[PDB]
Amino acid sequence: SGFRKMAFPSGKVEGCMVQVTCGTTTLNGLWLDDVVYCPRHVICTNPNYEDLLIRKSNHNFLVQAGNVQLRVIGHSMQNCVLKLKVDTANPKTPKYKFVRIQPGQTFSVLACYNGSPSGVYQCAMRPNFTIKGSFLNGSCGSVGFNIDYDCVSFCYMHHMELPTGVHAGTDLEGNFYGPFVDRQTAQAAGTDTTITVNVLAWLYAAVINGDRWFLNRFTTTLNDFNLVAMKYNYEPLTQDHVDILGPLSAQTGIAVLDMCASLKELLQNGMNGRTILGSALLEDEFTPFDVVRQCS
Amino acid sequence: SGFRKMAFPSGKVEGCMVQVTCGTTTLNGLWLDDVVYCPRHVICTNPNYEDLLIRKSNHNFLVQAGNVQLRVIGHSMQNCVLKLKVDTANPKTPKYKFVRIQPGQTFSVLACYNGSPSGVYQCAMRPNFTIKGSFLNGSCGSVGFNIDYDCVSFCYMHHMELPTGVHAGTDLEGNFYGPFVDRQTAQAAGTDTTITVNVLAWLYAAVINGDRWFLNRFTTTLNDFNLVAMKYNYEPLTQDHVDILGPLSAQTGIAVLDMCASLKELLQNGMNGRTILGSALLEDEFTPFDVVRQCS
Repeated sequence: SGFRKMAFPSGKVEGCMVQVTCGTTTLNGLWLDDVVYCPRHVICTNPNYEDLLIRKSNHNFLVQAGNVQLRVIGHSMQNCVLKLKVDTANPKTPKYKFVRIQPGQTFSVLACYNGSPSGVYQCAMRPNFTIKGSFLNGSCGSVGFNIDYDCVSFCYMHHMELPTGVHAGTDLEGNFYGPFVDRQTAQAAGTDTTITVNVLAWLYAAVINGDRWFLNRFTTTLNDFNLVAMKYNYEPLTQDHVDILGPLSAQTGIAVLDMCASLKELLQNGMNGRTILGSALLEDEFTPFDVVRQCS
Repeated sequence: SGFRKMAFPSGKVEGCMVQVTCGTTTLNGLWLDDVVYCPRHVICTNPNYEDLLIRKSNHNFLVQAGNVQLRVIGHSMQNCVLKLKVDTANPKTPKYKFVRIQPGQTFSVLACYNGSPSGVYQCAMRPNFTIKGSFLNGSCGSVGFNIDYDCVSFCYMHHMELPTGVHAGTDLEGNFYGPFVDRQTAQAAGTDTTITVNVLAWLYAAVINGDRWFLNRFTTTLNDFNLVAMKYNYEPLTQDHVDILGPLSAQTGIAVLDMCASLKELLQNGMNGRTILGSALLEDEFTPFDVVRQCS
């Protein structure tokens, strides 16, 4: 019983975190095999990064793994990440993949400062390709990930804070999520929407944990529900979403379109002072997978 | 910027988690130096635990650390925990302490099944000595902890789920938090209250992150505020609480008793459709320390 924002255990990622310094800029890097990955903006002091990097040498990069200095033997740029080749392969490299996630999907963030892990939390990639993280100065290069069996799938590297306080970054190939750039501009998050399939997943989590007051005998049609979704700035629900919710629908015996009728009622009338899983708002940062992982 | 429920990095605890089996009961143990700690109820099949343990031998305990079987060479009971002496000291033992926490304090939980860590999240010890965790069958023996510098302070070991779905357990000396027992009874959580100092800390976090709509020019007296606290089932605010909130008050320039006037207004009128740090409820599971750790 219970339902919490739950991160993956962070140990396998902790052993990959290092400190990268170039000039007076210090941030975090990810050390896998004999390569350290970090945001290329570490070499800034607008910019032409190819020019900036041509003017650097291996010795301009100080990489510290705990108390051990790692000698940089090569440097290159891949999109918005820097790859520093070091003379030592990380003995704690986990089995890993570089994956790009989709908006609506969740991942764990290991927030890090000066190469030292500080905390772990769960984030969702928002429809507008920002994340609502918790980052302070020095956190660039912190990574996001999911773990399956023994394999770490890295999906996010932190690069910047946008004016509204939300966060933007890249996949581990250095390609930004969303229409953001690692230079100084007036860039801002675009309009966002609520992740409908996740809200439904969380309502199923609530039912599994004994919250039933929002249930009703009605069922709606997919088309009728999607009219309501559009009105309340919710993402369209697809037949694939309905299919993905199948197992949760079966376990609870509440058909997906039956739960959609509950969600319509909640959107049109609110909660009348009640709560669901300890929240007075509809929660959209749990995927169906997240619910199945913790509720079963 | 941002404010998340954030756990400590769990790696140092992951390397201490083992599987303990006795009979047909499997649960988790904590392996520090050459001792494995686990709930004594693993030896159950009402009970007289001293009798149950006299009837056991070392060979009745199977301890598995990943793929390695650890040979049990001694067994004893300490309050509600079992101490299994094994022939191998854990090479990954961190610097650690066994500390008992107070209601209102927070800690990270490494939820574990079959000795395998599954996820990490933050919990608070409720005033009624339960925690609102996320645990499924098999999670007994999962631990709660805080980390300071390199030192793991273990404060909680999971033993049971109470009828309302909240959770009860012991410190690592085997002494229960709260009026709960590791036998079959109709025991239930007592009445709870809201942790006032934590609500105020979270309001300061909100101000630091730019939420100001609940602020006002008024200040209240400690006595007048505590009259309102009692009416809304909030814990009394003490001068020590005011002192602990000092640094956050200074950083924001909002005196504690000024923020107390905001909290009084919020309790008496609600939020009028607005939110604070993404919540439509007053959040009480962040301590002043938690706020200072993530906001600074």
